[PDB]
Amino acid sequence: SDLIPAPPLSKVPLQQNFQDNQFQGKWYVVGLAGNAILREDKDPQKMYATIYELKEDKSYNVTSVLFRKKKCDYWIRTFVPGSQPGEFTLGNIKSYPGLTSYLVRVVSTNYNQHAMVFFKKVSQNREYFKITLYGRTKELTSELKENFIRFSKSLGLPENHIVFPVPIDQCID
Ligand SMILES: [Zr+4]
Repeated sequence: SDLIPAPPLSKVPLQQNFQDNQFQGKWYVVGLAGNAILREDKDPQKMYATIYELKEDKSYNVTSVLFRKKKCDYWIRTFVPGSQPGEFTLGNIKSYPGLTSYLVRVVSTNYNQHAMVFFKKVSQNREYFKITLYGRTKELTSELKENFIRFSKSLGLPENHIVFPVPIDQCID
């Protein structure tokens, strides 16, 4: 298919003095945007959650749970600290078939309510990016939703590649 290009990393801020210990725990995905994300009127996008647990060596074990087809689907990732704090790369990338590049950058967070994280990957030689708006709860202020929209557009995404998943209780409590 056709894809809105990944922006240069220069357009993607890094959270200053990132605190990896304070970033741990459960985060709800309250907003989602990217070049392979489309707004779906039929079966709209359900909220999922992602738990960041800091390992002794300072990598994250990252677990996500989605409710799908009457069950909880879990997937696990290891994020390995990169060049500066708040940048990560994917651990054990050999084990993901098709996957050649995977980069995470924490754009901003106040640690105890919200965060914005940028993801870039190359899979079957196609370049995907997305941005999650994370909340420690399932709702955030309009102000932060609008800032997430402003930022997503600044990276070239139109309105219909920006989604706000509907809150649910299954799995993610
Ligand atoms: Zr992924």
